[PDB]
Parts: sequence; structure tokens; C-alpha cells
Amino acid sequence: ATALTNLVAEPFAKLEQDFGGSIGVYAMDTGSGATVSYRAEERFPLCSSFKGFLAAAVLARSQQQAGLLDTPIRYGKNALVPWSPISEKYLTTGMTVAELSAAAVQYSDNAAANLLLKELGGPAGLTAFMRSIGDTTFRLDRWELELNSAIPGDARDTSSPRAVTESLQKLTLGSALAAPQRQQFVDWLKGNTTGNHRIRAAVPADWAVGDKTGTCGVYGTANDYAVVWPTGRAPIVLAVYTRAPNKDDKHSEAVIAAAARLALEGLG
Ligand SMILES: [Cl-]
Repeated sequence: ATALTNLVAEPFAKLEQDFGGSIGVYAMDTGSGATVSYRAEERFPLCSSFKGFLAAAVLARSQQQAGLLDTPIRYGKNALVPWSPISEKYLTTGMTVAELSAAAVQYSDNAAANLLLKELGGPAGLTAFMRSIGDTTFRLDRWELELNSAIPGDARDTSSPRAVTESLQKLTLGSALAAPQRQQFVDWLKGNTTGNHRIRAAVPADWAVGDKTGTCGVYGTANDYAVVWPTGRAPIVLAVYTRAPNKDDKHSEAVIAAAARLALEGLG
């Protein structure tokens, strides 16, 4: 007999009640193949969370462009937008593609992400990379900061929890990338600094976690995805996305962590 998904679902719905919006969750145990799925195929805005996949797409390009990663990008003030703490620091020198990638992933640097998007042929270039690995859901249409608008009903700049998790698995654990590039992606995710109150908060401290967050700043819209390695066990991949109907509904990191805990504990 199969899982009673109504029972697996119940506590996510209770969390939604107090939150005042929608929570989307997909979690996959790579050992057993067990999953937890709550609104997993609904669309949610990516916000900054596209930056993980951006870095993967950059790594993919580097496979065909030797020394791309150590190439300096030297930019002018037009590259700069708010929430770009690392790229702002290096305006007077420039940053290598690798540095930009790490900044986009680990500090969620906006300008760094726009610079790398330009390298890939814009939002459509990143979407094309995601199509190349079989992700038909992911869509990045706009740049920083407009991609964060998170307007209800807008499908631009969204994906699903399930597609995010599936794509993350392919890129971090599967062989979609060459092994050095795969390990570089994993290391960048592992060194994220912005995720300590989201999925990481649900995970025992001594288990390795790599994640990427997003916070649109409106419509209760915020998220995190991660790969989790429990010691001596097969890794877990999961995604937790929120949105809410009013512009002024607050996002909640606590809700994200609680949804992550519920997902992780429901596996098997
Ligand atoms: Cl400029």
C-alpha cells in the first residue's frame, strides 16, 4: 500500500493557516526514493533562489570555455543595484566569474547575478540551460531587481518546488555536470551565509547542508532549497517556497524551517 498523502499533508495545511498564505514543499530521499509533496507542482516566485541554478549554468559553460571561471569581469556603476554587497566592494577592480558566482550563491549578490546572466545570454539563457537538463517548469524572464515583483497570478520568474528539487538533484548528485563542476557547485551551496534560519535550522548541526535562499520582500514570498547529507546515509534534496495574497503579508523564516522539519521527518 502507498502513503496516505492526506496524513503527510495535514501539518503543512495547519502551518498555512497561521501563516496566511501558501506553502509549497517537495523532498526526495535519494537512498530509499521516498518523497514528501505539498503543493509541489504549484508555481512560486524564484526571487534570489534562481542564483544557485545560475551558478550551475556558469559551471556548465566553463566545461566548454577553459579558464572562464578565473576570467575577470570588470564593470561600471551600471552593473550595480541594491543588495550587491560583494560586487559593490570590488567596483574599482572587478571580480572573476568564480568570485561572482560564489557571491551570487553565498551572499545573494544581485549585481553579480546580473553580470553572470549577461554571460549566459540573459534570463532566457539560464532558462535554456534548465531546459537542457529536462526542467520544463523553471522560467526566468527578467533581471534583478524586477524579477522579485512576485505579483499574484504572474508566472514569470517562477518554478515549482518539485522542479527545483529535481533540478537540484541532477546538478549536485547526478552527473548532469562534470565531476569537478558538480563538486564546485556543492561547495558554493555549502558555504551559503544567508540560510541559517531556513532549512539549516531544521537540520542537525553536524550534517552538511548546501542551500540557496530567496526573499522577494513582498507577497509573503520567500524560499529555500537544499541538499542535506545525513552522516552515513543517502542525501536528501528538498525545496520550500512560500507566497501570500497581500502585498503586505510578511514572509516568515520560521515557517520555512518548520515546513522543512515536517518534510524531513516525513520521509520514509
Ligand atoms: Cl556602466
